[PDB]
Amino acid sequence: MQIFVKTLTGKTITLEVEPSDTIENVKAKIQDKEGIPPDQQRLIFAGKQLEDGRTLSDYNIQKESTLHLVLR
Repeated sequence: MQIFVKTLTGKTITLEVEPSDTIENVKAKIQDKEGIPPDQQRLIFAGKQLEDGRTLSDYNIQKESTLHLVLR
């Protein structure tokens, strides 16, 4: 049910979610941690690109795998 996210800051952040983890759902959860618009933010899972708020359970998300985002 948990989900792991890695930041270039090395700060470990944990979200309370279900495996459906819908990005509109996860993003909004992240909006609270830090301001990030879902319609503007996209994530990646095991090389797979997560969408605008598609469901993660459908993505067969695991025990809270770590998703990492990079732009450099």
